Amino acid sequence: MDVTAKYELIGLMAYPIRHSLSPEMQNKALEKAGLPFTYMAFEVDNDSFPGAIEGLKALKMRGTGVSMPNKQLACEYVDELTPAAKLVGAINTIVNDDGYLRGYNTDGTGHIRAIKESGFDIKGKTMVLLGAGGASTAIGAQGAIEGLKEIKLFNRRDEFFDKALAFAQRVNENTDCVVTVTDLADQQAFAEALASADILTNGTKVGMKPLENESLVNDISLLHPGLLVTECVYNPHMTKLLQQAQQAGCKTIDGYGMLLWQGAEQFTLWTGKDFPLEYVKQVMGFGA
Amino acid sequence: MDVTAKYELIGLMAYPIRHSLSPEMQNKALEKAGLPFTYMAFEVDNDSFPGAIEGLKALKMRGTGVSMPNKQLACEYVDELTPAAKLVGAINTIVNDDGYLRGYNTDGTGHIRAIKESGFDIKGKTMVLLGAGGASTAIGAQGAIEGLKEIKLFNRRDEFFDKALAFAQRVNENTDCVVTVTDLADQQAFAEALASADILTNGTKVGMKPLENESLVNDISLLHPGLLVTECVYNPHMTKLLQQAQQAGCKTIDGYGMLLWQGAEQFTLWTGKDFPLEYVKQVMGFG
Ligand SMILES: NC(=O)c1ccc[n+]([C@@H]2O[C@H](COP(=O)([O-])OP(=O)(O)OC[C@H]3O[C@@H](n4cnc5c(N)ncnc54)[C@H](O)[C@@H]3O)[C@@H](O)[C@H]2O)c1
Ligand SMILES: NC(=O)c1ccc[n+]([C@@H]2O[C@H](COP(=O)([O-])OP(=O)(O)OC[C@H]3O[C@@H](n4cnc5c(N)ncnc54)[C@H](O)[C@@H]3O)[C@@H](O)[C@H]2O)c1
Repeated sequence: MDVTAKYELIGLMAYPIRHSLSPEMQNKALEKAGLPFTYMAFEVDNDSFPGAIEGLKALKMRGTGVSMPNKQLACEYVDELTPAAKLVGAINTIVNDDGYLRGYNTDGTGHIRAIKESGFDIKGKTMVLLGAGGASTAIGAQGAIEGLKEIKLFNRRDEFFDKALAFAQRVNENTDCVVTVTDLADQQAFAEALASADILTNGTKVGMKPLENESLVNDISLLHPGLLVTECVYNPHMTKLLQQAQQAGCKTIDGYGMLLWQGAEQFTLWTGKDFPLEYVKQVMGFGA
Repeated sequence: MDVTAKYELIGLMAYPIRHSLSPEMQNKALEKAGLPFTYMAFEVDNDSFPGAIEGLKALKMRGTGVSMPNKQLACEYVDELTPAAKLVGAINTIVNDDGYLRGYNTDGTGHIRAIKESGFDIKGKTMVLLGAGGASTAIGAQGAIEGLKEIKLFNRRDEFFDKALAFAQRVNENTDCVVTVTDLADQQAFAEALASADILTNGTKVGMKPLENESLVNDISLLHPGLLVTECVYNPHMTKLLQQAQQAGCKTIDGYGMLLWQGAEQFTLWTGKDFPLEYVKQVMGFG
């Protein structure tokens, strides 16, 4: 890349982040399209976040990605939030449209976009959502807003159970999608849920390093063919869940899929251009 | 350049700016040394400057360059200024050291460096400074600090005249150099100086488009060989001042040399490294 006075800046505000891959990925996509943008990472926490936004505006940055621990706080500094973001209550993308700041959660749109790109239609379907954190909430919010008939959220009795309930409330009160929350301990309600589910989505940490050798699904007999299973965990690339999904004839979507489309969604929001997904997938070494 | 999450930001706050060459020049130099920094220009004016400084600190930028029209205002937003910066009253460089901002004016140090680099010792010498703008003021303050004998400043009857007056006072009260503000209209008193001068420095817009074929020097007469003629205008690389210069046999220092050294200084202030000046010169075609 050759940066000149013409280039505008796109940030990523989080902490820690100096070891983030996003900058390399977006800058590779940007250079490929020969666009006058540069994507950079800045160490920002809740204390400096306010001033960083003030910077975003004064310096006229095109926008910035947002990650831990500013995801929720960020909602307070934009001028407008999308419906899905309002349900999630957290954003990972900000777009500065000439001083007017728009907040987005591309984790939700990217996951669903990955689904649709596979030829799958979520309209009127049923999803078994594992989790209630940022990934799950974002997936579910977007999913509801895109047509899901019902979401059967399952979450253990931890610090996320109450968030689940509220999420269920917000979604039910502002969408035509019906959301229910069930304790992941009620193994009976789970099996039946999965049997009636068109999509099984894992938004939990389960399956991710170092606790890779584990899956929230007891036995492969719980899954059925035709069923679509999506994994948020992309580390390992092949979780246990995804491994079982194959041993059941289930179609699937891995973590890299959500990652690339999540990044593609931001790319388009900032440049208005399509994402060179294939190229980026290849250059970042995700194909193997 | 391959920007990653490890690169730190170095900006340029000014407006207009999207057509500046500092970015490429600084980014060519940085990539040349494989340094984890990226120089970027931001369209910022007096109104956005306060917010821009908040970003500089909050985003933890390594620093930023400052140009029109934020040079003067920038002094009010730093924690510490250099003696020259205080005399000049404006800065073009800001360095952020873990939250503390230091202001510098490399225009002066840069122009003086170019002088010294040609084998000239400004100490105890007389200079005829044309203009009182950002350039002239920077060169003068720095030149004074570095031993200049006296500064005979010449500026027309515009708003800068008063600026010249105020500038003369500041220097004459904090340096051993003696400055005098003379009306560029007194064509007579201009000879009395240009005659007994060691160096003639132009920091006015004359010489630069749309004032190309113009010069504050009526006849080659007033100028002879050996005389040092420094030109700040670099737009028309060969200003009418140079024509008369490289025709009267007076060694000169074009705006390219000043530009390169003023940039070298900022580079080093930010990265702590030596500026690949020769490399940049060639790549930027300044050669
Ligand atoms: N592919 C992508 O682009 C992408 C994007 C975002 C997050 N992720 C991944 O998704 C996962 C979730 O991230 P998050 O931000 O939503 O996390 P979070 O901490 O906000 O949520 C963790 C969730 O998982 C559940 N959970 C964790 N351990 C559990 C266990 N042992 N048993 C039952 N439930 C458990 C919790 O109840 C909670 O709802 C992470 O592995 C993350 O790396 C991937
Ligand atoms: N070498 C470098 O890196 C460098 C740095 C800064 C400025 N410059 C150049 O130097 C010039 C001056 O820049 P500045 O920032 O000092 O400008 P400024 O606006 O601050 O000052 C303009 C000066 O020129 C004088 N002037 C303008 N028209 C005049 C005229 N017709 N007759 C007599 N005097 C006249 C004014 O009195 C004033 O003192 C510009 O052309 C600029 O491109 C070069």
